[PDB]
Amino acid sequence: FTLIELMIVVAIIGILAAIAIPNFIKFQARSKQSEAKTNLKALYTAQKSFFS
Amino acid sequence: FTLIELMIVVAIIGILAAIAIPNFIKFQARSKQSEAKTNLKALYTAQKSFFS
Repeated sequence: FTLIELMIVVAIIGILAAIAIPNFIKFQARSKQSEAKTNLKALYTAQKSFFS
Repeated sequence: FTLIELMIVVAIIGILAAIAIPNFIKFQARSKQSEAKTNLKALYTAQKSFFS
C-alpha cells in the first residue's frame, strides 16, 4: 500500500466517528412511557371495584 | 614530425577548448522540475482525503 491508502484509512475512521445512527432516545422514551399505561389500568381497576 | 604537425596539435587543442557540447543546463532544469510533480500529487492526495 501507499500514502493515499493510509490517508483513506484515517479518513474512514473519521467518517465512522461521525456516523448517523438511529435516535435511540426515542426507544428509551417508549420504554419510559409504560408507567402511564400500568398506572392508568390500575386507576381503571380501582374505580371499577369502588363502584361495585 | 615537423613544425606543421606541432602547430596542428596546438590548433586542435584550441578547437577542443571551444567544442560545442549539449546544453546540460536543460538536464539540470528537468531534474529540478520534479518538485512540482511530487508536490502536486501530494496536493491531490490531501484534497481527496479531505473530501472523503
